Amino acid sequence: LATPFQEYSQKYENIRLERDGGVLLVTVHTEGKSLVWTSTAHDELAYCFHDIACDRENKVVILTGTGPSFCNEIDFTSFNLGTPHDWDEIIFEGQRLLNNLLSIEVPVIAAVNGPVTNAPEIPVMSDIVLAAESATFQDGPHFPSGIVPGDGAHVVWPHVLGSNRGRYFLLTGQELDARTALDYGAVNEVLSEQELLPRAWELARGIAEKPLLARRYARKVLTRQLRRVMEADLSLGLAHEALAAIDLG
Amino acid sequence: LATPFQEYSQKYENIRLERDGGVLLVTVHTEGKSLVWTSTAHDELAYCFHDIACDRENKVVILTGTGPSFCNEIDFTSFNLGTPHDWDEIIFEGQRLLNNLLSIEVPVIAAVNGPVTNAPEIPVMSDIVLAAESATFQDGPHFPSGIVPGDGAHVVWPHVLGSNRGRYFLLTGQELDARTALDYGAVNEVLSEQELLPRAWELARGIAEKPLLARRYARKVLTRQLRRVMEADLSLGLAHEALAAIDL
Amino acid sequence: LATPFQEYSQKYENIRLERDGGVLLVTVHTEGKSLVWTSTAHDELAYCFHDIACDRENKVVILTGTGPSFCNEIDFTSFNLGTPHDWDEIIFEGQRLLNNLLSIEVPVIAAVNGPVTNAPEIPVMSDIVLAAESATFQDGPHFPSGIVPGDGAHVVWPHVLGSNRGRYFLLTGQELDARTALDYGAVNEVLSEQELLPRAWELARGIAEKPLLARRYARKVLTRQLRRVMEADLSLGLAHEALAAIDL
Ligand SMILES: C[C@@H]1C(=O)C[C@@H](CC(O)O)C1(C)C
Ligand SMILES: C[C@@H]1C(=O)C[C@@H](CC(O)O)C1(C)C
Ligand SMILES: C[C@@H]1C(=O)C[C@@H](CC(O)O)C1(C)C
Ligand SMILES: [Ca+2]
Repeated sequence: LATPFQEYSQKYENIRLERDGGVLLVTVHTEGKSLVWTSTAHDELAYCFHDIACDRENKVVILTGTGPSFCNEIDFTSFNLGTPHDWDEIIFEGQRLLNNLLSIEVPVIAAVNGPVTNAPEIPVMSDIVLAAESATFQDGPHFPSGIVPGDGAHVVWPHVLGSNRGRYFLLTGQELDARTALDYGAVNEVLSEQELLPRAWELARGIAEKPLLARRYARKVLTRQLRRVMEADLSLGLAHEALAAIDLG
Repeated sequence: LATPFQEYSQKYENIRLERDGGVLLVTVHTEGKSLVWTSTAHDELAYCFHDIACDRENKVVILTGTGPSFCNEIDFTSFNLGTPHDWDEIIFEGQRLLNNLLSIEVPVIAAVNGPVTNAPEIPVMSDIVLAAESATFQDGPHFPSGIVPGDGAHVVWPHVLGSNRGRYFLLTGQELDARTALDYGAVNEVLSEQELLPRAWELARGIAEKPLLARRYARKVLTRQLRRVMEADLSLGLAHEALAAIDL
Repeated sequence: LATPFQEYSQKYENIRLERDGGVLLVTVHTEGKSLVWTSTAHDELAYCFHDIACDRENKVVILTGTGPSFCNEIDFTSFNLGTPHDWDEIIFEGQRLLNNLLSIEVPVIAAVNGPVTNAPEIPVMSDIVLAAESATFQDGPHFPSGIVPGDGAHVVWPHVLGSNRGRYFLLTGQELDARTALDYGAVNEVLSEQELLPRAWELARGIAEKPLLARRYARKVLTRQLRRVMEADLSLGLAHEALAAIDL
């Protein structure tokens, strides 16, 4: 009854999906160029993470982008931000986006190929975070645009960076370069652009060779605290964010 | 019903309060010199943080000191530490001090103008922590004086520095200089003394210009974990600290 | 009713116990050489930590190893890993090992004298962590052997290193050298091999001179968050580890 890979691999216009030897490579893109963040990309990721989670033939996941950026452009006009009922669609799919990600029960490796200023919390939620020398991280579309960082940004960044670095990062428009993200512990390795994906594949293949349950349960036992805090705080954030945003108009 | 700024701005002998365009500058001091930590200062800050939290015209808060230190002197004689009933007055206000601070629903920026050895947890609870080059941080009046660090120090330092740095900091008398505090992630920027307040103002102004509810809710959504652990552990620490102190 | 020191000090074949002025030195070893990790050493540590926790004459604890390594050799054949009932014995004692450790209500100092690749979470759960220049840390016997790091490794390493460093450390076979552990905040001081134990004793003696209840309650107020997450997550990890291991 689960959707096998042959049925969802071609379902998402902003998500290329390729699998070899059980290693699933997820590449986010807009027509083969670097991803432009939209309502569609947001909702596709939520549905796609569900499909990935429920497909037991995925042994390990690599999340990456294409071209010079991971995602450093947004189309705010693709979203409807004016009313509560419009925001409820965002809240419902925004919960699904992060919760479906956390429901994936294999290790997730991020390969951040350049700047990410929209949804940077997604790659940094990964178990292993690899960054190109050119990678940067910024919470672009929230407080710099007068929007509350209430969509999980508020959970992930204090969780990964620490309390003070996390709050400062979210309130001051801070952009972390690759080596700063490494120093702060958000990134595990900084690699040249050409080395990045080969390294992601190397690590993924080694993990995929580990015993079935050891691999799946390693992921499961390691996501406990993030799941606890996300359940405690995510919906609270989203509802406050929606209220503040509706006040704008 | 809330006390307006015109009434509370002049209420507290150790806290100067000045507000311009909704940016509230809170300057702790003893007679215009660097703050000397006392029972009065402790209790005033608790009452003052309540007034600040309840006054919606505060858009953003800057907490700072004056002179060469933020707070690096204490008068232990100003406190009554000998009996349970005396300790309950400290426990009650000590709870209010940190809970009232967390009840403020606008962003709080700390500008640490020099050494802080008493109540350093207060500035480091801020959303943005700026330090002068001369700033230092030490949990002065707890374990070095044979007193349990049970007043919220035990919550804040492991939370912000991490488990092993936090516990070591509290048990060994460690003093963090500004660049070590920066490296440990307790401080966000280290500035020259003359740039410190200008930078705090620049950040505050920028925040104050954000939309009303975005600015308020940013603070709310970001203090969840600290509020959870403070509720779980603060009163426990204070009661144990009182017991050990009375045993002296 | 509690076992005094004169009755448990000689009980354990892999744990030497010496006490001077209330400072208890716990030295893990295999016939006077560096500890080889076994089922015996694991269960002994669980019982030993209980004895130490219940003995009020322990004022401070130093945990250390001997020789070139703290513990960098394991005997997998000493363990029975094939069936659920065998795994229940490991789960039950594995819970006791870490829970008994956390139940100790005096400050715990680790003095990591060299490489630790088995049970490295034990020393890093200490309040003060001192490492020789030659110390290294690695989660040896879990994921590199195709075994889930579900025995507390999953709690401790994300807790002390942070979410991303902790997960990466457990999933990639990473070995931290002493200065990397220091930078990551898992270690507080790095010392020469000759300086290590003298520094542990220096710190322990200083702590031991603090007032009785202040010393005891300092430990108690500082272990809250670790105790909370261990209770939330330890048994979940052990049961999943057991299931995966039996599937082999
Ligand atoms: C860019 C953002 C999301 O993708 C959906 C909205 C809510 C969110 O995730 O913060 C947004 C602000 C438009
Ligand atoms: C300096 C300290 C406080 O201000 C009140 C007392 C309890 C506390 O906060 O730790 C004290 C020990 C006198
Ligand atoms: C080395 C390990 C422990 O000491 C007991 C077993 C379970 C564990 O993970 O603690 C083990 C895998 C043999
Ligand atoms: Ca660091």
